[PDB]
Amino acid sequence: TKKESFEDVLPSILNTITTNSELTEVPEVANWLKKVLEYNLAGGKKARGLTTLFAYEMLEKPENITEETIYLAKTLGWCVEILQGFLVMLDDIMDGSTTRRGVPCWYQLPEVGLAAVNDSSLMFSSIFYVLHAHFADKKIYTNLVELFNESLMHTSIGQHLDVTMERRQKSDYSLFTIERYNAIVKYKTAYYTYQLPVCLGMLLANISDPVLHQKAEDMCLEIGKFFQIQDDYIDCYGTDIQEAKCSWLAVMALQRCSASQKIVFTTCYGSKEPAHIERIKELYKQLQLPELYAQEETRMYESLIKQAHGLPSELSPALFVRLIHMIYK
Amino acid sequence: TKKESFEDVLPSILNTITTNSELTEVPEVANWLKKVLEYNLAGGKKARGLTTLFAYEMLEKPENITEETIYLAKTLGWCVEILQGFLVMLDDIMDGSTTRRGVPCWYQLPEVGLAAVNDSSLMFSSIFYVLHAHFADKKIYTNLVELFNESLMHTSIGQHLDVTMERRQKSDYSLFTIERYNAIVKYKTAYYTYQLPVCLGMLLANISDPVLHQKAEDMCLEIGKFFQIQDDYIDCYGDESLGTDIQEAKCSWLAVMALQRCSASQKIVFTTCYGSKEPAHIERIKELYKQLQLPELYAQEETRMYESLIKQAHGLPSELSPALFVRLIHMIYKRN
Repeated sequence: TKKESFEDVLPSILNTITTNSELTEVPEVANWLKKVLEYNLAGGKKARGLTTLFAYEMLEKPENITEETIYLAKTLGWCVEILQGFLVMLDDIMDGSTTRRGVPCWYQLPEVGLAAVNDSSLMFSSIFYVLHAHFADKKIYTNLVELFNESLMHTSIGQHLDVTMERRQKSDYSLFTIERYNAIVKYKTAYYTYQLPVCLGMLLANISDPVLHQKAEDMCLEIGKFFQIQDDYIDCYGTDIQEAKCSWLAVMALQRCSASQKIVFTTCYGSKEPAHIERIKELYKQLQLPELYAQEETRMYESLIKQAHGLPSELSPALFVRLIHMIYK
Repeated sequence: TKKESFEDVLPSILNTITTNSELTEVPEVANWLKKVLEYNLAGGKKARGLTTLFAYEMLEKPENITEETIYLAKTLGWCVEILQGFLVMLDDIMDGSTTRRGVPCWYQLPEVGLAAVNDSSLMFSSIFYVLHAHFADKKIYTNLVELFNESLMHTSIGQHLDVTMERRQKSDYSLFTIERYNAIVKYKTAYYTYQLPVCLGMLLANISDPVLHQKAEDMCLEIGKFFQIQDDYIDCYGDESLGTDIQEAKCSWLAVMALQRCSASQKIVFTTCYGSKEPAHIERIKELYKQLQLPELYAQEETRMYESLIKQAHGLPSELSPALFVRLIHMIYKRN
């Protein structure tokens, strides 16, 4: 039901974007941009956007939830989805990707090409037109604008930490530390899937107390951690191993390795040979990482719920409970 | 000694990028940012910075020019060079370029590669860390941000017109039109070379009347339009000791003007040799420009345009400093 409710305000958004702007004197660009947005949003799960809606729907008082304020939540939600299109659009560029949701990447198309980097710039800036339309005069405006600039930085830091990981020398695993794994989930994943939508929700519902934003933050990051650890683990039991990714399993494995075992790791990780993969999966078993996951998942879940249940009523422990439950199973 | 005055404050700016923000927790990424800044800002004229500074110094009532505001201004200058270095680093990538300001382009480096797109985004985002540092508590702030965001739009429209004009049908120059040359320069150059640095000075010196804002906007584009026609001329008839327009198949003022003046036969001669590596071909074109009398035209139009501007400058109200604008038009009239 809600995913159709969300896709319904899109068309309007792309008209808001092709208007209150200098684009009236350059209608050609306006139509080239529209095409970038519709393509680079099209398809996919719409989750980060929905989560932005869902958050508001739960933190605002229902007497205060109106016809209009649902439209704004769908908007902010949409701003976040543009932010994603922006990121995935340059994950491809940097990661040599060739397709995405069936169709080829936006940069693979012949008429587009490496132009794309400029198309990236255009999408992002669009966020700030929409913000100006529906929020120029409101009191939260600055915060919204700040919060979106802030976002581009977090995800850039995270992008950097990821490319810097994939540079390396194949056989050097000195950055495969839980310290650095946590920073990768913090900066690239967590923020714009959980913090950003939540935080964006709070502000529509005029929740501003600093120490409430801090408690919401802490919660989202604990959460994304919990998300990632699952995702990583499910990948093993996917291709995480043969691509030499910094999974929770790579990191833990290296903590527990004897020096001999550490060599089996460096040698066989990052390889397509079934014999090699099998070796890593075996060494994982030896190291009792499955044993360790099942304990950690439980503790993390339990302490995450208990964190929600203790939260001020302003933050809808309800909200944060569901978020956690959604990732459970 | 204004350029030395400007370059002096770079270190303090870069420190402020690291410090107050999140980059405390990830030091690896703070240092990598310094490296992307120091390399992508290096060398150059430092021109837009200097204008931003100059425009402030000229606009403000001198009683209020403190040691602090001189800094504040330079800062906004540098946010502009940051915007520049960004744009160029992408304008290389998209236009398969290899070197710029004497050195290898950032993306052509060994370790970097196509990561440069990310490095770009980090670069741009630094502006907002600087803005928060020195202006968080000030009326204007909101406006500096908004403005710096528009800046990316305005520019990347500019970039789009240039990379979309020079990307399809190599023998087809039907888009080499004055109407479209001018759109290109308005958004990509005029904006961030004059329109911006001034609009930044105007803010720093609490000038607010939207009519006043307008007249400066117009002024700046007429200066930008002019600025760029010069560069386009010099890149063909430059003294080498003091350019690749013809080879890169640029929409230069000269090419646009050539194509108004061509016969059908002279048009067929243009499509043959424009955008050619050979010096055999680069000579046909410059000799054509000689037949179509573009040198004499330029020499006339340069004089007219100057005189037109100089007047428009004096016709500004004093609150916009005719002085300022008169000077910028001078700094450029006669170049090499």
